[PDB]
Amino acid sequence: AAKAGDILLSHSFEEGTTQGWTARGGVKVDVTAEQAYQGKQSLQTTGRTEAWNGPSLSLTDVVHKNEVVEISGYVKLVAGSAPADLKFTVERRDGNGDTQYDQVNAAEQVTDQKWVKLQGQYSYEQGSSLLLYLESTDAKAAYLLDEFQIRLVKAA
Ligand SMILES: [Ca+2]
Repeated sequence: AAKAGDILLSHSFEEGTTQGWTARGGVKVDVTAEQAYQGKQSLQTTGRTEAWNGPSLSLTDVVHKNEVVEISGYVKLVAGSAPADLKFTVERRDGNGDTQYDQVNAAEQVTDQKWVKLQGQYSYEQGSSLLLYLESTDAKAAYLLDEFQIRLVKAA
């Protein structure tokens, strides 16, 4: 339906809602006015106990077969957290219904002192469901996300 260069999703978190982002694990995912990269608000994740926990977003309705997309956003650790590495991952059901974990970007070191840009391209060849999440190998890190975007690079 879309063409190269089109915005598929854009999240500033400047209204009341998490704009579809939801908890993965027994975590708390909500909007905060304490910190932001742009505007007044960002998306905050706390209460992580395992490394696979984080804020998550279904992409099932956003990304379709063989489309190349570009996923980006700005991240920062919650005040007090030690330096930790953050990346985006897509959990995908393949053609057979089997679970696959696809890498979007290399993990970047992030601190509680500055916002860091994360970005990578993504596509898939077979599958029925797609779930994006933001994770750290540090199982207890808490962190913020702002100015999240997905852009179509190449139509299918
Ligand atoms: Ca914002």
